Amino acid sequence: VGEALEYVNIGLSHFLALPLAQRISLIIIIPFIYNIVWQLLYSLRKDRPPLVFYWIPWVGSAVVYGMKPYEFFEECQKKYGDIFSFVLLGRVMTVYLGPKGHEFVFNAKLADVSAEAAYAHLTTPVFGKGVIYDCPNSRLMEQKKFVKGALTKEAFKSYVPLIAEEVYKYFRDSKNFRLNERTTGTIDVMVTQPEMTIFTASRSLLGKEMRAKLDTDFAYLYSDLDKGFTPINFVFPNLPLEHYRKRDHAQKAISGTYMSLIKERRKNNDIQDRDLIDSLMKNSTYKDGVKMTDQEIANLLIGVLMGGQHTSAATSAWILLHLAERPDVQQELYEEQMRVLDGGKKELTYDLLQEMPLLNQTIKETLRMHHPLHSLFRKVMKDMHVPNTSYAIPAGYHVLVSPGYTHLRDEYFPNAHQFNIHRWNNDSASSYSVGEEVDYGFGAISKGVSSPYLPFGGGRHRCIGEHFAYCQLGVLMSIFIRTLKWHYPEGKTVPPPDFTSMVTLPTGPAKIIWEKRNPEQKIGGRHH
Ligand code: HEM
Ligand SMILES: O=c1c2cc(F)ccc2nc(-n2cncn2)n1-c1ccc(Cl)cc1Cl
Repeated sequence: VGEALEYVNIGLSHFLALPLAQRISLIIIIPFIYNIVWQLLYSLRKDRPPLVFYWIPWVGSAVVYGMKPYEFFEECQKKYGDIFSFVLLGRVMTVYLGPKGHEFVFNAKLADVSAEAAYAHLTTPVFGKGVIYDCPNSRLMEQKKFVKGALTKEAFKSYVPLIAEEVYKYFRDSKNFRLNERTTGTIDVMVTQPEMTIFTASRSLLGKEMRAKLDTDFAYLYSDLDKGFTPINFVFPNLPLEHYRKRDHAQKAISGTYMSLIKERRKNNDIQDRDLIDSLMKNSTYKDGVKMTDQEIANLLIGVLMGGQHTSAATSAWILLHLAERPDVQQELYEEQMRVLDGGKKELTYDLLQEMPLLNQTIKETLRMHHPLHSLFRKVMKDMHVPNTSYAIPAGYHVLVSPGYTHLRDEYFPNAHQFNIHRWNNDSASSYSVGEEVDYGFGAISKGVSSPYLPFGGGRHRCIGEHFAYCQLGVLMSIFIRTLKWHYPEGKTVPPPDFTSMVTLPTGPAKIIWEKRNPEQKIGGRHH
């Protein structure tokens, strides 16, 4: 054998003397083969959930996942059931589909999984520091407690006329509408809905100063910060290219603006309750006694607005697109508007919004068929055992939960692919805890997360903007419905979703034709 141990040696030297043709050829075929072999070996573990097969190492199933994630999920579900892992741009994602999925990931022990470990690389470049996913979970919990303290029923009662004012101003002044000079037109909902979202959100959460700056060049900074919030930040987070530093410019620029306004409200004492900025100023002292720096506060503002911008605008687009081919639902929604607002002689209020169940059902149903975030991740911190199986999810893996996939399942939603607001009759609540509650720092929320309809997640990371979004979407749709009818151009229909972005947007252009319900109606106020 010693004459073979000489030969491993010899053979080794001859490898180092291959032409660079075969050397490069080998540095690609050696890893390709080991990859394929490791998988076959992997499939013989019985404490591991089935791993989706793939050819290209590191990249894994990222193509099909990234492009059509629900269909990926469905085919995986058919060959392996509800638990399966797949590889994604260097990471291993264990997907648990269905309500026990929600349970296993949303109700995971703090010690078992990390949300900030998963998200901070995407969000921190964008929002700034010391906030959201750039702090310990405990801090997050109190930050949510803060924000949510400006998301009160009385807050909502002041925001509603402000939001309405913005919609009306938008109809009057935007080149997309100009209702005072045109009775009909075509809009890209993907153009209109983002401006409407930022305008209304800005004016209400950030106040009238901050809204006004959007009428200037300053608005482009929101657009710059916007582009840095993209999945590419997951694999290539900081690359010395130009989109990355207009991003960082904007983060600095916008944050500075808030601090400018923050500090000068304190150097006066223009501290009321008008907006979230007032609120966070009066209310951002942690339980251990620390106060949020002005910088942190501002970064928390950026985060809050960013999160409500994309989800809400997408939902707003989808509502318009689904209704554009359902003049019966527009008709139904309009009658409810007339009955609740007494033919329009009542002014819209947060209270009156709550008495529009069909309106809220449309929001509800849209959020069902078009959940904004098709995937939520965690990273596993301790080996997790999955009941009732032999599976251990080893630390360093990622768990992926996808309530939006469950939303589109016939098992839990009869005719799941049919837009039907009436599947929610006598049931228009944004959401409700259907049993016992629990509190993590920002208020009592559902303890069980087994509801097959989970648009806002659950557990410690559960959303806190649900009521803001229904408020915004409510006022928005109330006014669209009372002002306009709208339909598709010839042979157009509901676009299919673009899953590749951070949010599941419709595939643009998604155009609708509007026409005034009342051609001779003039929106008041003044423009130049
Ligand atoms: C249609 C609108 C929205 C939908 C469908 C939605 C959905 C969600 C979901 C699924 C989560 C949980 C994320 C996870 O567990 O990994 C979440 C979290 C959160 N959302 Fe929303 N959201 C919406 C709007 C908003 C708005 C308007 C705001 C703020 C004004 C907001 C702020 C937040 C915050 C602060 C969290 C906490 C995240 C954490 O603790 O990790 N969201 N949202
Ligand atoms: O970062 C994320 C986020 C990151 C992901 F990788 C996936 C989904 C996400 N979903 C949300 N949102 C949930 N509601 C609104 N946005 N946020 C997020 C969470 C909290 C805040 Cl303040 C802002 C954002 Cl964008």
